[PDB]
Amino acid sequence: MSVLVSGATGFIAQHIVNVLLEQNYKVIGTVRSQEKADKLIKQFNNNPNLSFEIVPDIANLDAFDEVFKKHGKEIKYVIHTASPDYEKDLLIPAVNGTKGILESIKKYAPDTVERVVITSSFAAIMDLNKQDSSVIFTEKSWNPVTWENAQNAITAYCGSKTFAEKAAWDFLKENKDSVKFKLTTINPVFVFGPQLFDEDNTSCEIINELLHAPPDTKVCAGNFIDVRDVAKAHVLAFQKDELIGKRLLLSNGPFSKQDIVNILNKDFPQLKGKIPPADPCKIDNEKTKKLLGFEFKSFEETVYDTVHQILKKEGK
Repeated sequence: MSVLVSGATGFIAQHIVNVLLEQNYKVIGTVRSQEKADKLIKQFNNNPNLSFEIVPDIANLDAFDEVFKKHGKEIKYVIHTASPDYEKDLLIPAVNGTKGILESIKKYAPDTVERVVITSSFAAIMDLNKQDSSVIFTEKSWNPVTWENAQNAITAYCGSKTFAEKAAWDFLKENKDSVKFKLTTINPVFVFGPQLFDEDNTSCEIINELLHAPPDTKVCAGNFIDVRDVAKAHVLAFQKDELIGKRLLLSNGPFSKQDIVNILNKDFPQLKGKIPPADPCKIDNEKTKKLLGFEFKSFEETVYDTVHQILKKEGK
């Protein structure tokens, strides 16, 4: 049947839609405007298996009500990727962005939706105050920040992401006999990779910054995951039964900016001499890798595809 993809304009969500159309799924995406919908319709070459509903503000808890009033009989899988005084402008909006679509499911399609896949984040896993060499974050690690502590300019974003995921798990806890669906969350780190459409910013800006940096520019910035890997995991999350109830930590290891510079220098020979020169908190997500069962893209691959697309836009 039909798959609902929230926020289909997203860097990840467009790839999710491409993967679902790859497998001949019927896809209903939600975007913030009619212009966005028509743009995406054109870019996917008028595929009759793809349609869109307009949901402008997912800070409204009733945002997805019309979607499930119209298509509640056909939506079998839901992939929720969209996301919207720190308590009144970030925290409560995030909790609501999680709870609203689930309330709509509970209202209008409680026995049709079988799987819900929610894009969370590594920010809901890491502990900012433990960034100690013996601490390893796994899929079961949770960000311990409290509601009161999440209202400062350091703990606001990670706190809102954390409580947004907690809200989904709590909804499933308190609504076992009102809904049928099972829940899986996707928790990515820094997401690199190419845009689905050349014609079209993200954290890839980092790469874009070093691709254009003068050679005199001074050079572990975190962990990386390719956007196509995140998209593929989103679909396996509703297809495979061993992914039921799992938090899938999407990461493929640490990276530095010098790694980006080295890839740029050796794989794009036109840039050597025009860019900085070459030079010859831990995560354990082996469980996510085993459960997913496929090999992630390496840092070299994701950087190469990002840079190749950027240089193709520039006529280089």
